Amino acid sequence: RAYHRRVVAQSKLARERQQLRAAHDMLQGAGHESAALETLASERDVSLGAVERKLLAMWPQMQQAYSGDEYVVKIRDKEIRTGLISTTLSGTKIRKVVLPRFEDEGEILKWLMRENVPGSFPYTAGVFAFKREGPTRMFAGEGDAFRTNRRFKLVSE
Amino acid sequence: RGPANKVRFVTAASLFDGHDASINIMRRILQSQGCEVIHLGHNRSVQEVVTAALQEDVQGIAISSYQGGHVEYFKYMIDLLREHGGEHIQVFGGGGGVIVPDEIRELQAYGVARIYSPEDGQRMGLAGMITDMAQRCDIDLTRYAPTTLDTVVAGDRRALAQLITALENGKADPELVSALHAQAKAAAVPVLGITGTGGAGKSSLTDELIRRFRLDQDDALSIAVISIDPSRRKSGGALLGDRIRMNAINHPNIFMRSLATREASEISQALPDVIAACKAARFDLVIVETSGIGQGDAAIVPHVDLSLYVMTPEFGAASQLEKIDMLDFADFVAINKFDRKGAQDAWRDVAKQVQRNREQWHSRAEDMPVYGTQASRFNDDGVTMLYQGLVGALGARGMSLKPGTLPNLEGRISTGQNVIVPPARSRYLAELADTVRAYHRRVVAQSKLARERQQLRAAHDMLQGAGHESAALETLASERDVSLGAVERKLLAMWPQMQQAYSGDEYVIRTGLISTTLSGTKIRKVVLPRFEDEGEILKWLMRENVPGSFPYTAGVFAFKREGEDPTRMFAGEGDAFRTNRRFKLVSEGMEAKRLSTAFDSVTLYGEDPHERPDIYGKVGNSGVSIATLEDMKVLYDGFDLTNPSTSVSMTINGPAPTILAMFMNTAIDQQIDRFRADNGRDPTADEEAKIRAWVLQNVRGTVQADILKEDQGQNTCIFSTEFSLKVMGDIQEYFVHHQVRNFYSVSISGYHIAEAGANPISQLAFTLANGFTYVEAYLARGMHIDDFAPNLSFFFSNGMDPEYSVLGRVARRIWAVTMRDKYGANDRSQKLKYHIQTSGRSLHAQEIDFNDIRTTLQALIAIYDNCNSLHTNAYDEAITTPTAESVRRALAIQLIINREWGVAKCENPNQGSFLIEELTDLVEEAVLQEFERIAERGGVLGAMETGYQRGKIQEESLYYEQLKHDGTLPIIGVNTFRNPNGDPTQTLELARSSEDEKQSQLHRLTEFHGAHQADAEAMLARLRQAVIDNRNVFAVLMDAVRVCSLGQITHALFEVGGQYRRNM
Amino acid sequence: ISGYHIAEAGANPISQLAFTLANGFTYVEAYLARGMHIDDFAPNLSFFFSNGMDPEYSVLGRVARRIWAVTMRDKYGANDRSQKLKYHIQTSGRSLHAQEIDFNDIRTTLQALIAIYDNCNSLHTNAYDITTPTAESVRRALAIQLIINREWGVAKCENPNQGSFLIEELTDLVEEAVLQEFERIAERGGVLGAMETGYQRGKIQEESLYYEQLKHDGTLPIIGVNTFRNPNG
Ligand code: B12
Ligand SMILES: CCCC(=O)SCCNC(=O)CCNC(=O)[C@H](O)C(C)(C)COP(=O)(O)OP(=O)(O)OC[C@H]1O[C@@H](n2cnc3c(N)ncnc32)[C@H](O)[C@@H]1OP(=O)(O)O
Ligand SMILES: Nc1nc2c(ncn2[C@@H]2O[C@H](COP(=O)(O)OP(=O)(O)O)[C@@H](O)[C@H]2O)c(=O)[nH]1
Ligand SMILES: C[C@H]1O[C@@H](n2cnc3c(N)ncnc32)[C@H](O)[C@@H]1O
Ligand SMILES: [Mg+2]
Ligand SMILES: [Mg+2]
Repeated sequence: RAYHRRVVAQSKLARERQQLRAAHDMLQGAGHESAALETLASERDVSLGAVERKLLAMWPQMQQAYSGDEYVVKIRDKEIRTGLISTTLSGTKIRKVVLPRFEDEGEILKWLMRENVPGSFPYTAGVFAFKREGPTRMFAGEGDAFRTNRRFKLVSE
Repeated sequence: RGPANKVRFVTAASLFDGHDASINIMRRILQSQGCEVIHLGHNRSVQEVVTAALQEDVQGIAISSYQGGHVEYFKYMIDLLREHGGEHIQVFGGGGGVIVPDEIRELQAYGVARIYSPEDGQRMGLAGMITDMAQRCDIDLTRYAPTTLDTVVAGDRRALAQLITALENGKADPELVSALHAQAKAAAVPVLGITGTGGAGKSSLTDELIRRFRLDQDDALSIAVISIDPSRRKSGGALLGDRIRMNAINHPNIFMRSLATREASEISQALPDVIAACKAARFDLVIVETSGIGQGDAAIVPHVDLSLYVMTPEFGAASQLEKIDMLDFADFVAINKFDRKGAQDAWRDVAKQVQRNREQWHSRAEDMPVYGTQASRFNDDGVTMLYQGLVGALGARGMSLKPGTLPNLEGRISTGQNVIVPPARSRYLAELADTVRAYHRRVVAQSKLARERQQLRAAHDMLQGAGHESAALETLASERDVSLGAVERKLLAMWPQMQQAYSGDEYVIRTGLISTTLSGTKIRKVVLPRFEDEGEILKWLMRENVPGSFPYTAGVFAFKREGEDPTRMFAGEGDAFRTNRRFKLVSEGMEAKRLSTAFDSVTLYGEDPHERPDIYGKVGNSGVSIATLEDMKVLYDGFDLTNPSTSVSMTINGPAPTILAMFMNTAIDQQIDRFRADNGRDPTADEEAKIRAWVLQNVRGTVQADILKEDQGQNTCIFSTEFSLKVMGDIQEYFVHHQVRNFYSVSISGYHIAEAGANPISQLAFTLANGFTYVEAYLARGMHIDDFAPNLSFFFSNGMDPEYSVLGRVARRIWAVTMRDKYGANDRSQKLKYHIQTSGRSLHAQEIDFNDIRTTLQALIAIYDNCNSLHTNAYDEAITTPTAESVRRALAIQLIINREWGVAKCENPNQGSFLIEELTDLVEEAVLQEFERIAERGGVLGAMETGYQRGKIQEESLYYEQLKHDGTLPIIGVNTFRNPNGDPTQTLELARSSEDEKQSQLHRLTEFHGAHQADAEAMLARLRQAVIDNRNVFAVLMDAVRVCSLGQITHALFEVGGQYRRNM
Repeated sequence: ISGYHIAEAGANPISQLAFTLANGFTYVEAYLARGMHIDDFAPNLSFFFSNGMDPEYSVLGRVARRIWAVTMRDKYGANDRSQKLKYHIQTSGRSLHAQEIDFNDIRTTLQALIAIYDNCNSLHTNAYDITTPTAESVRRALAIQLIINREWGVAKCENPNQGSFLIEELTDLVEEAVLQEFERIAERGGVLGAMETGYQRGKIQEESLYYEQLKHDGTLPIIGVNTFRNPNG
């Protein structure tokens, strides 16, 4: 419950912060240069937590990742490319992981904290990035140890 | 290299069978392997196929029979072939799961070469089957050719057909050849050559001219037709597609042979030999059709006595006519497709050009042998005019003919002033595409405004909370209040009030919102978004409002019906008595009676049941056999059709107006009987009039009748396309006049288009396009958009493809937006209601238990996406009509989802989903682009003219099927995860028709006929006069079905409405 | 840590999920009080749930993952491997009946679907049959997963649940419902203190009876059992 209270508060902050800087850019586009807005904006940069600030910051980079046809990620000294697209008979590109198209940074942060993509805290949509491709266990147990073993050896041949 | 010999095939679908998806992908592999294929198309009797194969002198026959009655059908064919010198011709068949293994062994033992099961297709592969089929027919037929002309000259048409196969292959003796030409010279028979540009209508015009010859001369003339189509030298074989357009050649005095060019030329290298062969066979007239010739091509001229150049009004500039060699030699010129734009100006250019080429300056340009014809139009006066001219010319050229019985009219130009869609509105589909895209552009702009407006006032409130009051922000805010539209401003304003409505436990006229689980969780019927951004709110409210609000993306109604579930099970087997049992079986335990009627192949083609094995074997199979009004009454006995909780969905296309008239008469007669019982007396003339009128208004149900999809998808069109559309409008006009506000005049469908092989995008696009065509058709016909649009029903298919998940919601939005913005119709018209039926092709004969899994998933996304009506397929889908046990499993799928399934307690679970919204957008745009592709082909009608839809469907069908056998596209139990046993479905129970039931229908028919034997001829005459005098056809049908059978009515209309011309 | 038997005994999805997470947390507290480190046993902890027809089952796994991840990070300060809750889902066997056994494949399909949608780690599918597990019956059960994973179109997407207004609201509701149940067990002396009173056993038995009641009541429709019954058998 405490975590969710934080999501609400941090969202309101991230939302207000965007609303301010948005109005600031619109005023300068009309001529009026009121930095009084910026003072309230910078005030909410500190109000936002460290983790929350980095979440929103990585969001545009996050979008470009799940956008393409592949997912390039380098572990150790090599790399691990993963396909994102599965194409239908009609020729439609079905993305493995579909990202939200919110403009409100309040909704973005709210979503990133409550239900991040698969493979990211709090792992709501899954604990792994992408599902494993290709896992059926072989259950056997009857009679004495000899019969159960044979069934094991037979199935797992 | 292809085959060793010149291998020829005759391919067709069985009698009253529309299933061409199978047979079409076979004639494609046949052609590619190097076989000349004479394709006959769908709906072919044994008499038709056998006559064809015998005249063409082919090695093999390929038939697809999915309607059943195949055992009787193929036996008839085998018998008929042996009886008329065709024992050596091998017959091949296929019907998927319909033809059970026992019947295959029986038919193959009877004489059929091979019949392929779906399991055969898997093992052998698509190419493997055709290879096996071709290798069998790789034989030399020249050994059967006559050595002397004795047989041929005597009148033997079979010997003639074989002599041609000898002459064509050059295996004919030189002394025989010269002896043939010698007698051909002394024969002195006229030879009419018909050449022209590709697809101008050479075949269609030829058929019509022959029909004129038959009507005018009482079938006294013996006509020989030699049609030539171009051959692809790559494969080796060709697609001889001229015979498929010929409907008037089915007669003993008519003979037709299809020849491939067998060169890069527009005439067969042995054409003079073939012509001479027909001349010696004592024919009264020989007609020769060439292939698509260019501007500077005219090789038909030296081989014929008279030449006819066929063209379309589309020839570009008027200077182009000076480049056409054929305009310099042609004795007659026929400007076909005179319904097209600029036909009159086309005639005045061509006429003046022919006048110049002949240097007849002392004559009038209007006197030149240039004719304006419309072969597509039944009994076209233009074509008749051309005929009269050809007669006069053939008469002077030594051809005895009796004084004609046809209207010896005067003029050179057709007066066919009928139009379905005016050329001014030709690009209607493209406009609709623009309308939708324009709407979305507005959503983007209005969102940005609403977003900015909020951001400003938000910052304004935060500044005043800190002290610094800057009214400069407010100036920009008030600036965007005006920028926002009136409708958009009210949308956001009602949003907080909207939230409070769907928040509580009731919707205040009060409706419950909450369904509580066993765990005690409150599952709201409609879940609203929790956005803070007013930009997202407005964006959502404009793109996907709640169910029951524009653009009705999540449904056209606020909440799903309380008692009447969307369930509506397709049914039909045996006679009207047995089906009436199945209706009561499905609708048992349901207060709301939702019936869905399936008719047998014979009724679907407007024919009466008959003793001939062609027809008899199909009676009561694949659907209920309905032939008379009395059958229709029995069908719905015990069902109050005028009851508000009872709706009937008849699936009928070609004879739909006739069947509808039977249904209406039944619904009326029910209330007349109900009155006679509640008062113990017959209603007075005034009382009955009030009753009859009331029935028409409140009767609830749906008739399919979508003819646009018939040409494109289902092939149940019996009359000419233009005639069917004419009568369809008559129905809608009848409905408007009598205020039939509950019955749906047409179920604009795409299920059939999809089952033929079209992917979800093509299905949805074509179907909406067809629907919009009807709209444009009725609008150009003088009906208010709000008068017919609420009566428009839709029908779709749900398969496994991802797009099917959002098919319905896309259809609803595209309709709602266009109906509002483009056509300016009211709310009732913006609401697209549709029926979804699970994909039948997605179910297989192998491991039939797996089909219930697929049918479940498909049923799910239909209910999720808030469909209006749902049909569920049985597990034995591939093999038989749903059994008693089988229909309950199919019926349970809906019952379990609706009642047991937890997520289903929510009515908009799709909404919000990132995948669903993105897919909805993608599919929508994909459809719009397809609209534009059809629009640049002359609209839906203009595209059908080219066979664009049919071409695109059959291509996609092949692409899918190539992958099914391939393995690239996994199908569990078919191409992967096979059974270690290898048994596709022991002995399963089948839904065939009783012998007694067939005899019952025959006896009931002959009894009905005897009852109204007096008024029969008189009524049918009135019906034809209704077409001639161009009155309302359906209005007469409302009386006609009382004294006439289905067959009588259909065949009567054939004399005055024409028959459908197949389109490959 | 299992919760299959708890649900199979009659517990509704809320009770099942709550008790199971509570049991898991008990093991955590148990191992911690032996002076052990949280990153040493938490990655080895596996879970085992049931998927029935109830609406809550659609979001059961995602709720379990979030409650675990948040608590393991904030409360116990464990690492990433420990915050990740892996679980096996097995379709409800109770939900399948002896009457009209062909209908069971329909229910088992729907239950298998929401498991895969909600990105489960391991899935078992129940046969249509009552009788012995025949090799034919197990193939129909095994085909359900094969068809969804390979043939089903929506399944090509790995997060189709995300975004859905219903799913997100249900996720929140179930989560809080579980938390309240934690508090009910906590005020009974923890899981062990509750077992001392037979609180879980009592509550499960109470819910099993309530289900079995509405079933007989005709209030909770079961196709082929209390409605749409076989006209021949
Ligand atoms: C697609 C389809 C339709 C489409 C037709 C589209 C079209 N243009 O062809 C639509 C939706 C229009 C339709 C309508 C109807 N259909 Co239908 N349809 C089907 C369906 C789903 C598949 C048939 C198909 O095309 N399969 C694709 C082919 C390529 O594959 P296959 O059949 O497995 O064939 C293989 C081998 O056998 C071999 N083979 C097959 N034929 C041939 C031919 C040759 C020459 C060769 C060499 C090989 C070969 O090639 C394939 C290799 O894999 C079947 C059910 C099913 N899935 O079996 C019902 C089915 C055939 N139809 C049926 C019925 C009843 C109808 C209707 C009459 C219903 C009605 N009462 O209104 C209507 C009207 C038809 C008409 N127009 O006259 C019933 C038949 C019942 C019976 N005969 O006992 C079926 C079995 C469905 C059912 N269980 O109710 N249909
Ligand atoms: C041969 C190859 C295989 C095939 O082709 S099989 C072909 C199978 N085809 C079919 O079964 C087609 C079935 N479809 C139809 O009959 C129609 O398209 C249709 C519209 C779905 C019929 O559904 P119905 O149940 O009759 O619905 P309806 O719109 O006519 O409703 C009648 C009036 O009742 C009210 N109503 C219905 N649903 C409501 C709701 N949810 N909330 C509030 N009011 C509602 C409403 O007043 C409506 O009338 P209106 O809207 O005032 O005009
Ligand atoms: N709009 C229109 N189409 C026609 C007319 N006559 C024939 N067609 C169509 O043109 C197409 C090709 O006809 P076809 O006889 O095969 O031409 P051919 O291959 O050159 O001999 C078919 O779709 C016909 O229905 C006509 O008078 N008007
Ligand atoms: C075209 C589709 O229509 C359905 N269909 C065709 N005929 C019947 C019938 N008599 N009963 C039920 N469903 C039928 C099948 O599901 C088929 O695949
Ligand atoms: Mg032609
Ligand atoms: Mg031609």
